[PDB]
Amino acid sequence: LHYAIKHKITILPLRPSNYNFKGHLKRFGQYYYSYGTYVISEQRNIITITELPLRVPTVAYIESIKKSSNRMTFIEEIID
DNA sequence: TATATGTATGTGTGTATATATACACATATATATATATA
Repeated sequence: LHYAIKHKITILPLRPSNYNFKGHLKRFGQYYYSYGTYVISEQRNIITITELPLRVPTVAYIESIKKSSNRMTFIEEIID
């Protein structure tokens, strides 16, 4: 590690924090991406969202999913 | 046609009760707006 401090190279990994977050994290190139969690059902055509990505408020997400007219053409009602 | 005469509003003081709003700054994302293509 002292050698790596002299030459500025990385040995031990330094990952993002996943504490108090139930979704999953992926590295695609030079960035990290954080994913939510849904639960598909065709018996009652209802998707049950169970988690949002990191630092996403809930009512701002719901109003953003309500304003977009291309997405509103497939939903009847959106309930919290 | 002037007069009263009983109506109705209306700020104002101290000590309380509960809220509201404009602006700067960076950067990533967004949802609709737009040419001209035709």
